[PDB]
Amino acid sequence: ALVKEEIQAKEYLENLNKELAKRTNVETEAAWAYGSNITDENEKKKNEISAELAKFMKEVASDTTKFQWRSYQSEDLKRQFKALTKLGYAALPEDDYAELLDTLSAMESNFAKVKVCDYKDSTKCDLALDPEIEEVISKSRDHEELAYYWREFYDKAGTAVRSQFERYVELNTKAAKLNNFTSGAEAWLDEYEDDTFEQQLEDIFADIRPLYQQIHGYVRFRLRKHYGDAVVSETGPIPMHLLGNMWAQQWSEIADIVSPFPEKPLVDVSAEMEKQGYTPLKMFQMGDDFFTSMNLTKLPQDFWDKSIIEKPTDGRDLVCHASAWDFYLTDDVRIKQCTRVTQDQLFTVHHELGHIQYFLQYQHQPFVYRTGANPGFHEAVGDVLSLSVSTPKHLEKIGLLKDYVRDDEARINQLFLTALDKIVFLPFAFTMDKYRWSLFRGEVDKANWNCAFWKLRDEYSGIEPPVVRSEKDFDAPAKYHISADVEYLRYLVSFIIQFQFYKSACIKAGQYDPDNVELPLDNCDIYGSAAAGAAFHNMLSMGASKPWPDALEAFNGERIMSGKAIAEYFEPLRVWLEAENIKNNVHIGWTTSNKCVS
Ligand SMILES: *[C@@H]1O[C@H](CO)[C@@H](O[C@@H]2O[C@H](CO)[C@@H](O[C@@H]3O[C@H](CO[C@H]4O[C@H](CO)[C@@H](O)[C@H](O)[C@@H]4O)[C@@H](O)[C@H](O[C@H]4O[C@H](CO[C@@H]5O[C@H](CO)[C@@H](O)[C@H](O)[C@@H]5O)[C@@H](O)[C@H](O)[C@@H]4O)[C@@H]3O)[C@H](O)[C@H]2NC(C)=O)[C@H](O)[C@H]1NC(C)=O
Ligand SMILES: CC(=O)N[C@@H](CC(=O)O)C(=O)N[C@@H](Cc1ccccc1)P(=O)(O)C[C@@H](C)C(=O)N[C@@H](C)C(N)=O
Ligand SMILES: *[C@@H]1O[C@H](CO)[C@@H](O)[C@H](O)[C@H]1NC(C)=O
Ligand SMILES: *[C@@H]1O[C@H](CO)[C@@H](O)[C@H](O)[C@H]1NC(C)=O
Ligand SMILES: [Zn+2]
Repeated sequence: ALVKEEIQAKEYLENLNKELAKRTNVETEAAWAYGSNITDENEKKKNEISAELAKFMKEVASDTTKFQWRSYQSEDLKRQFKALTKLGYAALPEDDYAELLDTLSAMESNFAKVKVCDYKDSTKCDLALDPEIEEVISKSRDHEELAYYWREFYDKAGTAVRSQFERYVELNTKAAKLNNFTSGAEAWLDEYEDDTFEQQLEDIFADIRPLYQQIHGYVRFRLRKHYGDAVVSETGPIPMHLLGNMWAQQWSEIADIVSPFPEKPLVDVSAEMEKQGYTPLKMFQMGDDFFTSMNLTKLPQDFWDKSIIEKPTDGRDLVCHASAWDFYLTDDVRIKQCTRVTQDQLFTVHHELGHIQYFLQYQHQPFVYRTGANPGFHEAVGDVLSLSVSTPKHLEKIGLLKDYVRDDEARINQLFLTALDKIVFLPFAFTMDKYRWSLFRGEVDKANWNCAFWKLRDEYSGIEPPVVRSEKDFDAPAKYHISADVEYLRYLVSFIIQFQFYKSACIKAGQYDPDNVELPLDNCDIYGSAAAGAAFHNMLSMGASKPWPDALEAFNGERIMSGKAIAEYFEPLRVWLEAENIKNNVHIGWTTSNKCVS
C-alpha cells in the first residue's frame, strides 16, 4: 500500500542522493583535470568516468518505475523523483553516448587549442584567443588588423569543427527524443518549468528592443566619425570587428570612442589597478570581502588551495574560458580563471564568485536540489554584485576612481557604458539559442546552416562579419559555449532578472529610492549590506528545491520574470539618447546584410 511505500521511497531518495553526489564528485574531478590540462590521457579519463556514471543513471531511471511516485502526498518527494527520471544524454545507447562524449571533447579541445599567426610577423604563430587575440580585438583601432584576426580566429575555432558539430546536433536530437522531448530545444527549455517561457522572453525582448536600436544607431554614427564612411555605412549593419569583442556580444571596449560626453569622465580603472599593484589573488580576496561584507559565506580553504587563478606558465594546453566548479562534497568548490588585471576582469571574478557562493549556499540540500532555481538564477548572482562594483560610488571607496565629479554628463557616460554591456548583450544572447534551437528542431537544412547563423545576428543585433562568408565557412562554434555545448538562454534570463535582484537589494539596502535624487539606481552600492545579503541567503539556500518563482518570491516577494527593472535602471539613458539621436538626425535600423552568400 501507498502510505508504507512513500515512507520507503523517502529512505530510498535519501541514500540515492548521497550516492549520486559521490559518483558525481568523481566525474567532476575528471572534467576539472581535463579542463585544467588538456591531454589525450585526461580526455579518456573524463569520458570513461562519464560513460560509467551514465550507465548508473540508466539504472536509476529504471528503478524510479518501481515507486508509484506520481501518487505520493509529498510534493517534495515527487519533485525529487521527477528530477531522477530526467536522464538527458545518459538516455543514449552505450555506444552513442561514448560517441557523443568524444564529439564534445573534440570540439571543446579544438576551441581551447586555437592559435594564430601575428598580423605583423608570420613567423610568430602562438597567439591564443586568451589573452593575445582578445588584446588586439579590444585595443587595436586598425580595421584591417581587426579583420585579419577575426577571420583567422573564426576559420580555426568555427569552420574546422563543422563535421563534429553536425554529429553533435544528431546525437543531441536522438537523446532528446529518448527523453520524449521533441528536440534539444525542448530539453533545454524544460529547465525553466514554464510552458510559456519562450513567449515571455519574446515579450520582454520586444519592450527593450527599441532602446537597443537607439544605442545601435548612436554607436554606428560615432564609428562613422572615427573610421569614415568607407569602413562603416549609415544604413547597413555595423561591421562587427569594430565593436571591441570577438563576438560583438558587449561593446564596452570602444567606449572611449563612442561615449556621449568625451570631455567628461568615463570610468576605466584598469590603469589604476595596475598602478596600485593588483594581482589575481588580490581581486579574488576582494570579491570574497564583498560577499562576506553582506553577511554571506567566506570562501573555504579548499577554494584557495585548489583554484587556478592565473594562466599556467608552462606550455600546456587547457581551457581558459572562465569557470566555477562544485565538487558536491562539503566546501570543495573552485574556480579556473586566466585572471588579467583589468576592470572587466574584476567583474568576471565577481561573476565566478557568484556561482561559488550559490554552491556554498545550497550544499546542504539533497543532491538533486544542489543547482540553481533555474539556470538564469545561477548566472545572475555575481552580476548583481558586479553591477554594484561598477558604480562610481564603489570604485571611489576602493581608491580605483580618483577626482571624479558625478555631474549629469558623467552620469550619462556611465549609464551608456553600462548599456554597452547589458542592453547590447540581450539580442546577442537570444540569437545564440534561437540559432541552436532551429537546428535542434530540424528547421534549417544543413545546406543553409551558416547563413542561418548570420541572418539571426543581422536581424536581432544589426551586426555582420567583416568579410564575406558562405556555406563554406561554419562560424557558430567560434563562440566558446557553442563549441562546449553550453546552453545560452541562462544568460539572457540572467541579464533580465539580475536587475530585478539589484533593484530589490538596493531598496533593502536603503540605497535606492525613485523619489530621491540622491539615491539613483545606477549609483547603488550594496557592499556591507546585511539586509541585501539576507535576501540572497533566503533565495540561494533553496537551490532547486522549489520552482523558480518560489525562489524569486523568497528574495523580494514577486513571482514573475519582468523587464520592468532593467527599463527603470536605463530610463534616464533612454530619455537622453532618444533626444540626442533626433538632435543629430541619426539614422535608426539597418538594411539586410550582404555578408553571407547563399
Ligand atoms: C517515451 O514514450 C514511450 C511511448 O511512446 C514510452 O514507452 C512505453 O513505456 C511504457 C512503460 O511505461 C511501456 O508500457 C508497457 O508495455 C508493455 C508491453 O508492450 C509491448 O508491446 C508494445 C505495444 O503493444 C510494443 O511497442 C513494446 O515495445 C512492447 O514490447 C506491457 O507489458 C507493460 O505492462 C506492465 O506494466 C503496466 C504498467 O504498470 C504501472 O505500474 C503499476 C505496477 O505496480 C500498475 O499497477 C500501474 O497502474 C501502472 O499501470 C502494468 O499495468 C502491467 O500489469 C504490466 O506489469 C507496459 O504497459 C510501453 O511498451 C512503451 N512503448 C510504447 C511504444 O508504448 C517511454 O517509456 C517514454 N520514455 C520516457 C523516458 O518517459
Ligand atoms: C561546471 C559548470 O558548469 N560551471 C558553470 C557554473 C554553473 O552553472 O554551475 C560555469 O563555470 N559557467 C561558466 C561557463 C561554462 C559553462 C559550462 C562549462 C564550462 C564553462 P561562466 O558562466 O561562469 C563563464 C562566464 C565568463 C561567461 O561565459 N559569461 C558569458 C556572459 C560569456 N559569454 O562570457
Ligand atoms: C597534464 O597531464 C599529464 C598526463 O596527461 C600529466 O602527466 C601532467 O602532470 C599534467 N601536467 C600538469 C602541469 O599538471
Ligand atoms: C548574519 O546571518 C545570519 C544567518 O546566516 C543571521 O542569523 C545573522 O543575524 C546575520 N547578521 C546580521 C547583521 O543581520
Ligand atoms: Zn556564469
